[PDB]
Amino acid sequence: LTAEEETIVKTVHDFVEKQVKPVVRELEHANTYPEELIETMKEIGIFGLAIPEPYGFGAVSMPCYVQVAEELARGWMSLAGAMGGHTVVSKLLLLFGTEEQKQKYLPRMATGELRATMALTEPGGGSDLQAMRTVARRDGDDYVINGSKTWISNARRSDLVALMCKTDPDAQPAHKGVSILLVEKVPGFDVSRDLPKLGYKGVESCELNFTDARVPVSSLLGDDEGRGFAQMMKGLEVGRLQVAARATGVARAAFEDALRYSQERESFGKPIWQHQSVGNMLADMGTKLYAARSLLLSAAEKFDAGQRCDMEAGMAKLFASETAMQIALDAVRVHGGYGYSTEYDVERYFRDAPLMIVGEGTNEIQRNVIAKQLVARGGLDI
Amino acid sequence: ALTAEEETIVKTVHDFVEKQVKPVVRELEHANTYPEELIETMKEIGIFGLAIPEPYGFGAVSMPCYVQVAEELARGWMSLAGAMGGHTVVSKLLLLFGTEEQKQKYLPRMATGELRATMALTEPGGGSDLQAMRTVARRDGDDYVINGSKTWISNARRSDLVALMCKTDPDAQPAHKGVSILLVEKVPGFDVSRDLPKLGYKGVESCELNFTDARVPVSSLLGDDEGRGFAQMMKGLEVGRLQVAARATGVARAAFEDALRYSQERESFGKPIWQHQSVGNMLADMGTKLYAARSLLLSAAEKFDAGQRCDMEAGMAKLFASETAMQIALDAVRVHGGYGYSTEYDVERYFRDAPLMIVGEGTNEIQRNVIAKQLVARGGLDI
Amino acid sequence: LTAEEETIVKTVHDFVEKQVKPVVRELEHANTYPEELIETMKEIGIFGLAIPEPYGFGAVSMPCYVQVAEELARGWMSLAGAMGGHTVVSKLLLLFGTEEQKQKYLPRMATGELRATMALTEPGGGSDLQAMRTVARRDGDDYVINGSKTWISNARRSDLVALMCKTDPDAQPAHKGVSILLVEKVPGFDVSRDLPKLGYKGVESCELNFTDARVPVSSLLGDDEGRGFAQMMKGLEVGRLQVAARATGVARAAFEDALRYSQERESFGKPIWQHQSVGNMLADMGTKLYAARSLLLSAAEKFDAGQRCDMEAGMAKLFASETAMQIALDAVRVHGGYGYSTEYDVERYFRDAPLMIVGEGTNEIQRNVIAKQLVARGGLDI
Amino acid sequence: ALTAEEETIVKTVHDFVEKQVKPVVRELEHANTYPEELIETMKEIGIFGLAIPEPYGFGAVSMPCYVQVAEELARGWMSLAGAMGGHTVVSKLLLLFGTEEQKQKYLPRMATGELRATMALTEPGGGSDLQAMRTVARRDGDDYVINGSKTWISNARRSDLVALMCKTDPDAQPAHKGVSILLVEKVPGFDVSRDLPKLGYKGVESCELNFTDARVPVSSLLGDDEGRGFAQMMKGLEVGRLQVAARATGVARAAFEDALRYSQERESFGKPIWQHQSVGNMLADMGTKLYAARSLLLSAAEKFDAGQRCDMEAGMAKLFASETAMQIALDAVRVHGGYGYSTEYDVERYFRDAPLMIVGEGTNEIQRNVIAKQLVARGGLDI
Ligand SMILES: Cc1cc2c(cc1C)N(C[C@H](O)[C@H](O)[C@H](O)COP(=O)(O)OP(=O)(O)OC[C@H]1O[C@@H](n3cnc4c(N)ncnc43)[C@H](O)[C@@H]1O)c1[nH]c(=O)[nH]c(=O)c1N2
Ligand SMILES: Cc1cc2c(cc1C)N(C[C@H](O)[C@H](O)[C@H](O)COP(=O)(O)OP(=O)(O)OC[C@H]1O[C@@H](n3cnc4c(N)ncnc43)[C@H](O)[C@@H]1O)c1[nH]c(=O)[nH]c(=O)c1N2
Ligand SMILES: Cc1cc2c(cc1C)N(C[C@H](O)[C@H](O)[C@H](O)COP(=O)(O)OP(=O)(O)OC[C@H]1O[C@@H](n3cnc4c(N)ncnc43)[C@H](O)[C@@H]1O)c1[nH]c(=O)[nH]c(=O)c1N2
Ligand SMILES: Cc1cc2c(cc1C)N(C[C@H](O)[C@H](O)[C@H](O)COP(=O)(O)OP(=O)(O)OC[C@H]1O[C@@H](n3cnc4c(N)ncnc43)[C@H](O)[C@@H]1O)c1[nH]c(=O)[nH]c(=O)c1N2
Repeated sequence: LTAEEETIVKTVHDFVEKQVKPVVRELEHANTYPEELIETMKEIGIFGLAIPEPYGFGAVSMPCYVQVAEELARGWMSLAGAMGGHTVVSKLLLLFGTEEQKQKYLPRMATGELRATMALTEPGGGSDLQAMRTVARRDGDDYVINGSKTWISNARRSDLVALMCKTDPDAQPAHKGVSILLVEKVPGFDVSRDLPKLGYKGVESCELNFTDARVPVSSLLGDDEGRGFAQMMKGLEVGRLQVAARATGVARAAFEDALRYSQERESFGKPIWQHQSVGNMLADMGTKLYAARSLLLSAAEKFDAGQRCDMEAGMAKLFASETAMQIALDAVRVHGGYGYSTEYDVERYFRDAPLMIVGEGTNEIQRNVIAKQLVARGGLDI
Repeated sequence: ALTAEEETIVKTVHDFVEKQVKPVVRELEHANTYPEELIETMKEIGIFGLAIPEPYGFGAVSMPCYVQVAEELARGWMSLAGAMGGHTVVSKLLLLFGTEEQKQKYLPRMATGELRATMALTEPGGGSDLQAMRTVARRDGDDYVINGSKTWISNARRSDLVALMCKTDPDAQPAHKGVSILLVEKVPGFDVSRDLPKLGYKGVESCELNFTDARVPVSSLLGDDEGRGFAQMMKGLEVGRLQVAARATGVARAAFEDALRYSQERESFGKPIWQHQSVGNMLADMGTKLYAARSLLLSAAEKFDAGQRCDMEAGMAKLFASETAMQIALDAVRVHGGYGYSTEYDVERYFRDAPLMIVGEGTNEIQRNVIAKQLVARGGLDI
Repeated sequence: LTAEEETIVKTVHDFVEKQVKPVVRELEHANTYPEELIETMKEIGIFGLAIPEPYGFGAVSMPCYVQVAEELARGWMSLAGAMGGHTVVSKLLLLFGTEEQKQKYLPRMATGELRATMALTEPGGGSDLQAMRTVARRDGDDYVINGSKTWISNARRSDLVALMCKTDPDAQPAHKGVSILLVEKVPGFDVSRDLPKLGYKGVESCELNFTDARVPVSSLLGDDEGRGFAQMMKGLEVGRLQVAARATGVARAAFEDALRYSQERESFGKPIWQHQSVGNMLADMGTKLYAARSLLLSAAEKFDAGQRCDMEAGMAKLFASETAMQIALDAVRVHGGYGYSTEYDVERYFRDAPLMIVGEGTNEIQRNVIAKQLVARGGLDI
Repeated sequence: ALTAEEETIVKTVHDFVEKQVKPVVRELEHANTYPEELIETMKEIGIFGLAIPEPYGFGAVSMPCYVQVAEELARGWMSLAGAMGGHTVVSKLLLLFGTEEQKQKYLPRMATGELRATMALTEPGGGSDLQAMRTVARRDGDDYVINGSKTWISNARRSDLVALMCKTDPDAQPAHKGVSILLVEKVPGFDVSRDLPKLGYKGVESCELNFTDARVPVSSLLGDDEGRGFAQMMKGLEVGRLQVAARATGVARAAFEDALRYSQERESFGKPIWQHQSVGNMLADMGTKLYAARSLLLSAAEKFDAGQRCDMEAGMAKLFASETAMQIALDAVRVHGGYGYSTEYDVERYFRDAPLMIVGEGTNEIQRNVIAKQLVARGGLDI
């Protein structure tokens, strides 16, 4: 990384060590929205990491970005979650947005004055998006939106929502009917309920209801209707990389606590790491985490070099997310009974890890996508 | 075969779980509310007397029946099985090792649940390395004077008899011959100090205990001789490991049932999700492992009951079932997709409860050590 | 088990200890057909374990049967393989055969004078049997058979082959066109080639070619054409149980060698089992093997009690077969470098284990079948 | 970035594998035939001089290039990478620790393959517990007199220089300071006793060595001082672990390629088998793990080359890649169904070769022990 990029990663690490870690336990326990921490994140530039001049201060490299996201997640997964969707919307705007849209939204998004999130998932399905029921019917110079979404993260605090919806529910082929609309908080758009979650606490995830919600037709992302799927798929290069960084972040936290505790707790006359059963866990955890970060960093470099990286980003997400779950459980084992205590942090990492497996696209879907990609590519890029 | 009465008790407990436990468990468990009404119904059912024969109680069910009762309870809510586990182990220790006076003093009120008991072994400085324990009981006239501390003691507040493993001779040679078990009532100097906040196993309290100059009569000693605490506990761990294995198969049954049901209710891409191989494969693996774990458990319970050696088999049951329940709990979350993460669904609770049987009822690392040594002592499996 | 059944299991165990184990290494290495050992197996009654009076001495209980098969496999998997298909054909004859067929074949099968095997698999597919190309066209009082099978075990030494084939390739629905024929070694039926295998050595597995091979129409198993699938599916209750017993057998052998070696080999001043890394493997191996046998024995009892046991038999096969593979590799680990030497037996168990995973129906298919069964049943039988 | 010449060498080795190795490997490997022609072509290519710089040889490639060459070789046939592994490690030990005389005596003929070297550490009594080794070298005038035995020594017959770890002072205090490495030629008393029959790694011999009153000059000592054998070997194990990791990723690449190709050629139930999720999922998991393992390997190779600490990272690469190759090899067998079991297909060979990198190049149990200790010494990962 360049010195400027190294400095950014260090500022975030120091932010996590000095500001996040002292307060996270109490806030996460009470499901308190971390306003002060988020505000500091806006000040250091977290909400503009993908936004270049003239709209923002500059788009850091993807290797820098994943390190930032990892550092945040290592302190508290929810903080990285607070900017994940926002970064994806940023990227979608840059790739596909009109000049007017980019100009309208990107400058305030970069400071975090305006936050954005992604609304794809419907109550009837998050995987089978083609079956979605949310429609956007053209009426004069407006779309009239009727439907619902759920599990939408940061939905209350985000005043721009990238809504995947059916601009033509009767299109043939059906993919021509699906678009992305950039939807502000207009009448008829209700953020109807906060959903109670195992982990990812502090950040709200919500049901959305649209009852004849009118938005200008200029809300369309890009010039053409029916590009929503192709657009999303490109968005997922960044999405999958950030989720993977979230997972290596949670894994780092759990591994660090486990390794530290194994030196401080003794049994049968020695530090517990010197029992092979515990040392073996530490060796496996560290080795898999090194593999996971190595893969992540490799995928990020491919992204940065402008090479095809869609499969690689997916593999990063699959591997890191499964790895973080394994590491989290083993960190609990290393603490013995104290692993089960809410006065230690490992139980929280254990609660947080599944989010990246089931709640950021599923890993079953991710495997299906990787298999298709392997066949298309003919193997790994070696 | 289970006797008539034994089949009936299992059914009664299943019905209690379906009609009384399941409709209130979310609210109680989420609020960490002590389930006083549910536990009282368990007392009436006879749950606290399952190992207590006549003349003290209304009959000791077979071990295969006992594990099925524990499994049914845990299927509804792991914590309700936890409520009676240590009590059962103490019941057994009294029968195996107690004087006639002790058995008569405690077992009749234990069988009804009027008196509850728990086991206190774990110290803040270690639950595995018990030889290093600091709790001491020193003879002074016809009392023991107890000083020290224990922690993670389940049901310590609601239990008014505690089987306390402590050093009656800290200078013993060999050192393991200095450890005994005392049956300690709630005497002056015995403080039940605080409820420890936990990931799961909610509703049931686990506590730190502090003993300051706590006087009990020397008749509190379990058995006639000091220095047999470890031997006695080993024998108690046969019951303990089987009951923990049953907790784990019960939690597994609950997670698996929910996942299988959900996989038929939820559809994607035009069909019930079980018909996608990625999901159907998880169900097949879950169901297959669960069948393996219950088969192992029931085999070990029958060996216990046939009077055959079952110490290794009980540890195997605990190890296999607890690891299996954790695997099944996670996969049940996966089957639910995003809803697996919601506390309005039950699979997140099983996921939070499953690690308890792995790290908090003796650890699985210690359990493998014990099994390796037993395999060598035995020369392999009993075949 | 009854005393008679205990005695049978003991006779086989003693046969394995006294006769098999001294010679297996040299024979298996050279792919030598174990004629003497097979002949002894005929003499002790292995080929009539499922054949009742009046045709044979008696059908042992399924719990007895799985213990016999396990004992054989523990000495050498190939020996249990030599009687597996034969037992299934025995069972198919008893369940579905005419009185004439049963009388013709079962008495000689019970002594092993006549051996039988199952021929389902085609070169084009062993899983997708409905797509099979082998046809049996009626011409007068004969079927004329044209096609091919492959991976047919014991095909040279078996003079009766239960051939799944299409008696009506145009049937609608297509399952009405599939039958089982009991085919003797007639002209036009070539056992064309022996296939070289990783393990399962000593026993031949062959390609079969049928070129206008004529058999009497009385060769049909049962009175009706188009019952082949339903018949096979019933045959697989016994098939899956025997394969599961083969796996627990190989697992017992590998575990026993590993446990023994861990007491006899020392490093850093002590027997290697006392290193937790090795002890942990032994504990896991023993525990999983106990689970596997417990499940197997439970499924066998259900079979014997006449309760539905099809899912259970499949679960037994899946679990035991995966377990034996895991145990075999770990037995190799326990031996260190000597695990890799062909002068020790663990490499052979390692080569043999995959057979039960890929070569006795696949475990992927087995999982699909179990999922369907779980949905049909509504869960486990508890 | 790889230099021009470095990219070219990798391509040359890939082409050699595709055109020369693959068409003959089955017949040779099945017959345990020493691949003399293939190895001779490897000599001409420069394979035996990859770590030997000027003035001794035509240049030491970077470590990232080296691992890619080793991986390409192993992809074709694990045994061909094995043929040059120990030779590379000895090359490095000579460069790090040898006198000018030793370097000049051996490295020029080593670089061409005219002289081959191997490492002899493992004893019949143990390959892990090397401190317990029985091979001794006792000074007598200006000779060492060597007595003892080694086993599993790869390429012992074809290699005419053996780096022998032995006790120059069996009474040393501390005991580890009695162990040295001697560069031993094929002298009277040094018997290469027999080729050990193996599950895989065929074509290349592994042998028992027996030393009886075997005299070598004292100048055979690697370095100026006795008692540094363990320290020197640790340094050599950086190269050794990286090369073994590369063998494992190479074998994995071969198994994965075959499985992916087969999954497109074979159809069932109306489609290419990859389109059944059970198969596609295996491919996704295989490809994902392989990518992880190669990423880790290349990261560790770059650290080596940047002069950064890489001792833990090399062990991690070996552990992860070897376990990954075994998993991928089995799943490739599964993908082929029954044909996976046929010796007319190649996946059975990868399956037989993969355990070598787990149990026979230091064990993975020892490797985890080493990694745990390193993690503690370091305080975690280098991040
Ligand atoms: C909610 C709840 C409820 C209860 C309990 C726990 C919890 C969490 N337990 C306490 C429980 O039995 C205890 O946690 C375990 O004995 C493990 O103890 P430590 O936490 O001290 O692990 P400890 O500090 O011993 O071990 C930490 C880690 O090192 C490992 N380790 C330690 N020594 C080792 C060795 N020699 N070899 C290999 N690995 C080794 C452990 O396996 C673990 O991974 C208890 N107790 C009680 O007495 N009565 C009760 O009612 C309950 N109930
Ligand atoms: C806390 C939190 C936060 C968020 C989100 C979730 C959660 C829990 N998500 C929603 C998330 O992406 C969603 O849960 C997943 O897409 C999975 O969707 P379903 O729950 O609908 O699984 P679904 O019902 O699709 O699947 C259920 C199970 O079946 C499997 N399955 C389904 N179809 C299959 C197939 N064809 N093949 C194989 N297996 C198949 C799945 O893998 C899963 O195991 C979200 N969404 C969003 O739009 N914006 C957001 O901000 C967030 N944030
Ligand atoms: C084909 C082939 C080729 C070669 C070699 C092997 C093979 C099979 N090796 C030998 C190889 O390095 C050796 O096998 C390993 O060092 C393991 O040694 P043992 O077989 O003596 O295992 P050992 O007897 O040390 O161990 C047996 C089991 O116990 C475990 N164990 C032992 N001590 C332990 C501890 N303290 N803690 C935890 N677990 C422990 C091991 O991990 C293993 O599971 C070799 N050598 C050489 O010098 N030069 C060469 O060229 C080759 N090449
Ligand atoms: C040594 C030996 C001995 C015997 C046999 C094999 C071998 C190797 N078998 C044949 C064996 O039963 C056969 O190999 C299996 O049925 C698998 O068949 P294919 O190899 O055709 O796999 P196939 O080509 O069907 O499958 C290839 C891969 O795709 C997977 N797959 C295929 N369809 C799928 C689907 N719908 N969903 C998910 N995954 C799917 C498979 O699981 C496998 O991983 C046999 N047969 C016989 O009739 N008589 C005998 O005596 C013997 N004995």
